[PDB]
Amino acid sequence: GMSTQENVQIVKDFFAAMGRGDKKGLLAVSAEDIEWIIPGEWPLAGTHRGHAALAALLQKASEMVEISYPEPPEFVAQGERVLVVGFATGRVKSTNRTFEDDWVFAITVRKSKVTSIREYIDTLALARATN
Amino acid sequence: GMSTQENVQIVKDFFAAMGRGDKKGLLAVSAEDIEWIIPGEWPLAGTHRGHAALAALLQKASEMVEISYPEPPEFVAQGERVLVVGFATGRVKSTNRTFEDDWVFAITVRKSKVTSIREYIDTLALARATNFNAT
Repeated sequence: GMSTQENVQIVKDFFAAMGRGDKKGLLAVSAEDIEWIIPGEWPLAGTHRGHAALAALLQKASEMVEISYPEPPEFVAQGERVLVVGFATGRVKSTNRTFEDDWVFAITVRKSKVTSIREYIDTLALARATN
Repeated sequence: GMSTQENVQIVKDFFAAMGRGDKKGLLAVSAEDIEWIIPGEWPLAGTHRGHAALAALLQKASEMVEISYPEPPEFVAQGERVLVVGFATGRVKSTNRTFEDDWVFAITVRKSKVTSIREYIDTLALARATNFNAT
């Protein structure tokens, strides 16, 4: 659908399914060829494409870091384009080092499924935290 | 919602005066208390506040980096916000090191003036390319 508010809600549902660890609900709102690009040099960095990749990224993130969001994220959206603006604090479990990150996730929804994600993050800060 | 057409044109005018080097024009669309936040550890990092700082930032950028935008950016606008999504290639003059950067500029427009800018950039890449020059 073309509705900005409906596409924002799809994005929220995507996030929430990941929060619940609802693997089936997450996939239900994700394109079979979903592409998620994470920049930098840290364990989650890379281009993750498809359902298998999405499930694997979810698990890897859960195991590698503890993350908190002090405030709810902001949505800036127009039609099928949904930009999420937020801030996280985290602790890398392997290093026990903490980090902070002001981020944007730029998302494209197509036919009501999350299709493209690119993260814009403090790659230097994440690299330092993970060595 | 409120129409964003005007805000997007102001943001386009902001870069318009930028690339033209229209000092008086660029500040003509810049709030007197304009805040521009640049993350990371490289010469342009920090929060640049006010018109003098804006001018100094643009001068310092011209002195230390060559930057190219191969394709036009995308504007995503809602409310008082305009997020500009783009891609740059560049070269750091002092080190001769090259980089590419996928970036977002998150902009707030109020009273027809750009009031806040925060960049989201590849801070690791820019630190490497500048040899971590926080100055």
